Amino acid sequence: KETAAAKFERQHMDSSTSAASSSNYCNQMMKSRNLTKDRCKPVNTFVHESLADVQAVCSQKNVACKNGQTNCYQSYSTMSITDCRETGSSKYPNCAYKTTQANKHIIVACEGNPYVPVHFDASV
Ligand SMILES: [Au+]
Repeated sequence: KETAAAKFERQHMDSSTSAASSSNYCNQMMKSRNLTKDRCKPVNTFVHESLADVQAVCSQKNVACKNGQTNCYQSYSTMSITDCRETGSSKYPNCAYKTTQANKHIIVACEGNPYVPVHFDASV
């Protein structure tokens, strides 16, 4: 079965300098990573940093998660990311997305032992 740590990687890690694709990056990625499979996942962020730099976030700035838990962590440096946000007219199984490139500080929830990222909470 898929670990929560592996799920975070499948859903969010795209180690590159920035978004590369042949066609709209979110439409392609959201699909290739299985995020359009049982529903159009409505919002999702990919991170173009090494796994190691992202994992390191778990021992950086502790912040409250959006859901009230306290195991969220904010990166000290900005990271290169891409937000995928589903369009108005997008409708499962015909998922379509707006692609927005950014450099922001990322916030993840970390869990387990090893204590690694498992959810993407926000960017700031
Ligand atoms: Au996630």
